[PDB]
Amino acid sequence: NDHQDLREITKDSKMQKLALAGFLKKIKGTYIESLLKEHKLL
Repeated sequence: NDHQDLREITKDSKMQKLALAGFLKKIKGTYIESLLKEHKLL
């Protein structure tokens, strides 16, 4: 089970930190980890 929240136009720093948080976790079990390692983004 899960709940994927809706995305619209919001440049509020806290909302961006929520976006960044969920990003930072999902990295460990998504293809994006590979991209960040290979492209040296991390």
